[PDB]
Amino acid sequence: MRGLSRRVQAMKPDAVVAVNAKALELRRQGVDLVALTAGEPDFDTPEHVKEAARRALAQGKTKYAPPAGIPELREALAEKFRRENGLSVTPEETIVTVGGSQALFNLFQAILDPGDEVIVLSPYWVSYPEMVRFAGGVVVEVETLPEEGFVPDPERVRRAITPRTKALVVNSPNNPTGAVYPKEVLEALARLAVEHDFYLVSDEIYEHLLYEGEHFSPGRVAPEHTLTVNGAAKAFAMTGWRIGYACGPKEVIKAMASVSRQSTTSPDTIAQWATLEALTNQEASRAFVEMAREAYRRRRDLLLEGLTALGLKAVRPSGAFYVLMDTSPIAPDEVRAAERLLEAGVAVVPGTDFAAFGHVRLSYATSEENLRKALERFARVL
Amino acid sequence: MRGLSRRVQAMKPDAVVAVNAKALELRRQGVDLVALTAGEPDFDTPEHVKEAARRALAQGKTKYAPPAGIPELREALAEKFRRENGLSVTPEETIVTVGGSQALFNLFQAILDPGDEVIVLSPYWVSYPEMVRFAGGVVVEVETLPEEGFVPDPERVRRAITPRTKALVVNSPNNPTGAVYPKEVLEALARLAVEHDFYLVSDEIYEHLLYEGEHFSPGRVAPEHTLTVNGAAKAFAMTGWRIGYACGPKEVIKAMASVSRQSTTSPDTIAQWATLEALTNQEASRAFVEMAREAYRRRRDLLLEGLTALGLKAVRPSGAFYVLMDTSPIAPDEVRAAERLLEAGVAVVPGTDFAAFGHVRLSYATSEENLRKALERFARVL
Ligand SMILES: Cc1ncc(COP(=O)(O)O)c(CN[C@@H](Cc2c[nH]c3ccccc23)C(=O)O)c1O
Ligand SMILES: Cc1ncc(COP(=O)(O)O)c(CN[C@@H](Cc2c[nH]c3ccccc23)C(=O)O)c1O
Repeated sequence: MRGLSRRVQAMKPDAVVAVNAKALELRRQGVDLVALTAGEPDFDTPEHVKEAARRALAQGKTKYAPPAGIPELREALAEKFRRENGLSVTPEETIVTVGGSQALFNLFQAILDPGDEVIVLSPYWVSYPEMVRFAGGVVVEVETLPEEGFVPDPERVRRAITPRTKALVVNSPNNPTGAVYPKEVLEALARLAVEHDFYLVSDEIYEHLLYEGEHFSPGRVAPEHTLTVNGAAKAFAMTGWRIGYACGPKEVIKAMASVSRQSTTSPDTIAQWATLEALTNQEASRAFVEMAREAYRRRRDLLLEGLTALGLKAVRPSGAFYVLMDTSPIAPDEVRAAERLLEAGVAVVPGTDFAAFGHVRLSYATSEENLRKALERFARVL
Repeated sequence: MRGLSRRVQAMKPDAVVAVNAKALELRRQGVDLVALTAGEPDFDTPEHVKEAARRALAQGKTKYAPPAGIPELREALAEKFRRENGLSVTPEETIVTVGGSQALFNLFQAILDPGDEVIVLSPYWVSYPEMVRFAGGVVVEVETLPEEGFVPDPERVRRAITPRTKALVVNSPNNPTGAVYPKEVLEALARLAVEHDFYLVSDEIYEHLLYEGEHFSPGRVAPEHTLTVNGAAKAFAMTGWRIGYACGPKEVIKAMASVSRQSTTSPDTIAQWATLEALTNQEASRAFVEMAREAYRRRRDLLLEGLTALGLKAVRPSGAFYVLMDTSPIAPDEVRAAERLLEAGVAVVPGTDFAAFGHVRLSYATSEENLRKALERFARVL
């Protein structure tokens, strides 16, 4: 006959793509609002990366690359993972995907079989459930109270494990909470993964925007269970470039590569080479990051002081560039609250799809002047 | 527990990807062969496309693009479809995927539900079945005789339709045969699609590398059923860039866009703006194609002459850059035949996965002095 699939019909739109369009036609019509929806860093990607891309175009590095990505990058990848993380992977247990998304997607398609349960920790990033389910998974979620600073309690994460449980998904530095879990909790969870025998999917990516704490990887602890997902996007201001990467069990990272070969065929060649440089040129990249962090950090202190001065309540993030604000007095729920704020010319993303009810996700990853302006517009609404 | 899925385990490796690696350690050890495994044009991509890319880097066009691709490209896309094809789509009924592969993938994930049958005509391009099945489809295949020069006979394609039947997939100018189906057969096939009610998936792509015939699109005929898939790769020597596109029913084109948002998030920004230029700068592109065409046409004739002279049998392609050679006198089957040829230092791809048994796929998309040598090496094998 004709008609769409159950899976596609069944899937929810987007918390953030929504607020974006509904800016532009408010913003497209005179009304200038301030937009704190941001997932991307205001900074432009580094000149040596841009450079390297140019070098590739020139050399004619424009043909089909391997499904798992170019050797040079995989090789350089297995190295960042050791140097920076203590993971001890070889280039065969490394893969470069079309962004950290394609990694998370191709992962769940390789493990997840229908009815398999994936434990997920709320407040959580919008897409985990969508993609768990798209594969035929079953989201089994565990809350993380704000009083206990949004860091998982091992004991209860334990009492969510069932014989159908196939994966646990931990993300530190946290989006949308900004929390950064201590070593011995990643230690703890990594252990339940080994104990009950199921993968542990760690979405590291925000590792470098770390203001206060120490970033621990569980793949140091449970290497034959852990799947460590990272990407170029957030650290190197390379979101539009579309490059992410991962490492773990040789076998699953080839199930992944074969989905990749039939879905995208292989990431855009130019960008691979461009990434190779951000990775191999320590000294240059070491500085961009260094500049970006302290940068976001001052905005992080700006938002929070003005926010707290205003009366609004929020959890001081230690990493990433998000802040879940308590819309409690600005409205009675997080949706009418959201509109009230769009009315004060400031686009926020409702905590609804993150299971962060009665909260809205602020983003200081934009300008110093938008946090000053957005904080002024909040001020009047109150 | 732990282990891979029944979908990933179940998939077969790659016919072409195999021959490639197995060159390189034969190649990568003294032995130079002649590799007619080629899917890519030996020409490098046009300089105005390269420059447009540079122009984007410069302009800092490096942030997240929308899931369906940038507006400018969508609008420019909808035009190429009208102008060059007669399909009257609006940019909303247009989408830019991460290659023609991702389009074909995201498509079947949007229509195809488990047990749904997809008619596919053999000889056929390796990946169609692979990805019909990955989604939960059921390949139902129809043979096309070489005596009838590999063009489908609508009547028998008719008697393969069952109430399970959800899509038909035609690709002219054909994948490994090189055939280009007549106006009234695409007309015929497009008709059944409407009559019996089921989508028609047209994999046009090779439209521009046509030597003798006229490229007809069925979306002219059955616009509410057809899903027209094309891409930058083959025409503009842009394989490595990773960019493809499609058009059709506004509904399945955003079911598609919705998968895209969670699989790739969106194609590589730089390559979008690079493509926009190839699409809008007519005069420049109009010439590269013109050059490439006649180029491939001559190699197409060199190969055919020398092959015909040598005694070997083959079907005179009218489009694309493949030729399905009859390994009949080179060995008793198409796989031992394949090896006897790697012996004479010439890598071919066995017709086995294309359901082109007793045939082997040569590809004149390489040099005029590779056809010369490869033809020489065939000669010696006798
Ligand atoms: C925790 C997390 N994991 C992965 C990704 C995607 O990484 P990839 O390497 O695939 O690109 C993210 C990404 N992004 C944002 C999205 C977002 C928020 N506001 C936006 C405005 C415009 C465009 C995109 C926006 C997010 O965190 O919501 C994250 O965070
Ligand atoms: C008929 C047809 N449709 C789609 C594609 C894929 O196009 P996309 O825009 O996704 O890149 C193919 C093209 N080419 C090849 C497959 C092939 C050979 N060697 C390759 C290396 C890398 C990627 C793809 C390769 C083929 O016929 O062998 C086809 O043909």
